[PDB]
Amino acid sequence: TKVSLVYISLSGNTESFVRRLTDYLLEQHPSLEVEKIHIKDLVKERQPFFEMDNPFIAFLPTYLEGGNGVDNGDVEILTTDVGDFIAYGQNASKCLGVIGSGNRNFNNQYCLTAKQYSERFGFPVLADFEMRGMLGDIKKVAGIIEELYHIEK
Ligand SMILES: Cc1cc2nc3c(=O)[nH]c(=O)nc-3n(C[C@H](O)[C@H](O)[C@H](O)COP(=O)(O)O)c2cc1C
Repeated sequence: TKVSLVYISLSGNTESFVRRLTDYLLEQHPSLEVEKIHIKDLVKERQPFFEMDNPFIAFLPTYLEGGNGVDNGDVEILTTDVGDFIAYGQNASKCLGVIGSGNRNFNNQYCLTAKQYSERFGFPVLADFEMRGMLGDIKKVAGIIEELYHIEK
């Protein structure tokens, strides 16, 4: 069994979480295969999108136009390449769910993009965390991953 973590990180918060989550998973399951796919790196290095051969979890930080933007400023910015990757071929049917990263000071817009992705593609929001996330978030997401990939505890 292989764990696939598809993410984007613009200021490093989600990148940090994915790194620490992977370290935690390997500490608990030394032989586990964990694949990280950074969408930003695929785009910048001018690599094409592809179809996943393995079920995966999406990690999506929240960036919205805000201000006096159309539809209460709830238009996604900067992260749309993640949506494109999921919308590619049959990737949506391969997505186990989305995990949102955000800032509680954004009140009702806290992790809104994850819910938008969930509503569009039909997979659930598995969890949300604030900024880099805490140990409690690491452990929770690790548990969800163990359940979803049927990993022995
Ligand atoms: C321009 C801008 C807009 C943001 N809008 C939201 C938002 O609407 N809701 C939210 O929960 N967090 C919002 N955030 C906070 C980020 O989602 C949060 O800092 C996240 O951890 C960023 O992850 P990253 O470092 O991997 O890019 C915003 C941050 C910036 C810089």
